[PDB]
Amino acid sequence: TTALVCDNGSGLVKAGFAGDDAPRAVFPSIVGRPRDSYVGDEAQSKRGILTLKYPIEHGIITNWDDMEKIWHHTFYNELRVAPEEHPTLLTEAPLNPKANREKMTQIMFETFNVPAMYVAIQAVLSLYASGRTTGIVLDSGDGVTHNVPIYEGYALPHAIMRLDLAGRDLTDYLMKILTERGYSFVTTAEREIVRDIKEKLCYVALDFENEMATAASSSSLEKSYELPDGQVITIGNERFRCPETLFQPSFIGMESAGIHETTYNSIMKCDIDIRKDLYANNVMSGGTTMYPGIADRMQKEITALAPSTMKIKIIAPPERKYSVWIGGSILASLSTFQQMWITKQEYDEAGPSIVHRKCF
Ligand SMILES: CO[C@@H](C[C@@H]1OC(=O)C[C@@H](O)C[C@H](O)CC(=O)[C@H](C)[C@H](OC)c2coc(n2)-c2coc(n2)-c2coc(n2)/C=C/CC[C@H]1C)[C@@H](C)CCC(=O)[C@H](C)[C@@H](C/C=C/N(C)CO)OC
Ligand SMILES: Nc1ncnc2c1ncn2[C@@H]1O[C@H](COP(=O)(O)OP(=O)(O)OP(=O)(O)O)[C@@H](O)[C@H]1O
Ligand SMILES: OC[C@H]1O[C@@](CO)(O[C@H]2O[C@H](CO)[C@@H](O)[C@H](O)[C@H]2O)[C@@H](O)[C@@H]1O
Ligand SMILES: [Ca+2]
Repeated sequence: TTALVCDNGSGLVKAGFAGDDAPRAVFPSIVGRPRDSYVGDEAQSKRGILTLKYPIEHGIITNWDDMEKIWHHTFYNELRVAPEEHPTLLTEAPLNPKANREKMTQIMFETFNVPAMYVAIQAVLSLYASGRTTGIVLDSGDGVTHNVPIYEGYALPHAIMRLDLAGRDLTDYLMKILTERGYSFVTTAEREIVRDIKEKLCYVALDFENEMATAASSSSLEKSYELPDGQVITIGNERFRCPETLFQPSFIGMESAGIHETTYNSIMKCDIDIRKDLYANNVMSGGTTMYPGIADRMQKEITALAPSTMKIKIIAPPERKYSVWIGGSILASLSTFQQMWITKQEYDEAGPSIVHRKCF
């Protein structure tokens, strides 16, 4: 038998088969209803007759009726499998409410009739995909950012930090900046154009002030992008002002510490005797960690916060848009993991609360 791995994010579903090197299906975590439903790309295509909703909000499932539709679409339309034939590994956000873990479990067993299931913490899987069982993950997607310190294979929940700022906020900030300059981006469709601009042209400045001065004094940082309507937008300092928000959340009116500060704060909540190992094993995960320059910037910023002699290493895998999924693919493949699945037999005996005993 082959296990399935489903990694449900705020913006994108990543799904596939355990042992594969990448998710076979990657599509928007969007459900559209009329007035029975459409999912993902098809929903965006018919946005004019549908109300488009994201069932996961800052990494937490909030619309359960729509979430069930995403799962159904994943199994039957994208993967084209019979879920009753496959153990299924799902993922969850750090600090996911217990009730939600139970609900995921109930749905998978009673609606989809999976033979076995497990729910793993996303950041933990990313660490595994880097070949590590100890380290600190910065996981930043479309909806939420977490710092998750992990020791001997398990997250340290009391030291987890959360920032409700991630890729969609960065897209929205870029939309705002560009709209102010006279290129109106407001609709959901226009958001997808600006998302593309962000992904292609933005980067993290090593020294934000220095970069601002460079952009003020030359055209060396300008890049152009042709819109669907044929307008050519040129941006310079917007390229690095947009992701600077991760380090300076006040750019969008948030009072939160930036991601370097949250990384440091998380390390300082951990056992003093493991901090050295965390500093030497900072792993970046998620689409919002893809900006050029981000690892060098984080290296600089953590170096300024940490003790002077501390060895600091930032690991930024090329495949890190999919590190969570890949870590799942690895885990669900292992012989040592097969006794860890929750079986339907165990579920039929114990009910949804078995998830708390079997999954952490
Ligand atoms: C970090 O150790 C992992 C296991 C070893 O795998 C690795 O080290 C992964 C590296 O090889 C990745 C590399 O650095 C980069 C990579 O290899 C790349 C990312 C590469 O890109 C092309 C890639 C993409 O997909 C894959 N590789 C892929 C998919 O399947 C596999 N690889 C695969 C399936 O089986 C294996 N590999 C087995 C590998 C042997 C080593 C494992 C014992 C890890 C999953 C082990 C986890 C544990 O032991 C847990 C503590 C224990 C209990 C569970 C605890 N929790 C769930 C806690 O929350 O698990 C049973
Ligand atoms: N090259 C890139 N540069 C900047 N951002 C990128 C890049 N590639 C993808 N992104 C952003 O990454 C986000 C998607 O990342 P990912 O799939 O990790 O998030 P998710 O799992 O859907 O959300 P979350 O983990 O927040 O629930 C989107 O905001 C997307 O625009
Ligand atoms: O600087 C970080 C990172 O951004 C990239 C573009 O992705 O380069 C930008 O920044 C450089 C430093 O100012 C500029 O020289 C370059 O022209 C600009 O695009 C990456 O090359 C770099 O790693
Ligand atoms: Ca995610």
